[PDB]
Amino acid sequence: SMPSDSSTELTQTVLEGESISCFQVGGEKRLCLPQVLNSVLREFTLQQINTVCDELYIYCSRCTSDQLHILKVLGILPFNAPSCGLITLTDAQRLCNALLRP
Repeated sequence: SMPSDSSTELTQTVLEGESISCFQVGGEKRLCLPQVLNSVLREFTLQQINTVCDELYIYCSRCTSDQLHILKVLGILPFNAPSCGLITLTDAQRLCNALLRP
């Protein structure tokens, strides 16, 4: 099958030596934002993370209710989680570039 055939297949991809969970949405791998923020970019404040995102025009979006629930059953998010952001692989890599290697 093609990657675009489903947006509900949880896959994993490497980011800064970290294995981040992902869905394919609108033709791009999109990473579970909480994993990127609270693990890969934990050594930077949310104020600074958001400042960089505004600067580099990082387009963050929210998971569907289907995607939210899959992330819970497959053990990535706590079941109480009301929502989850997604970041494209390409935006995650260039966000990481800006913060970890200025």
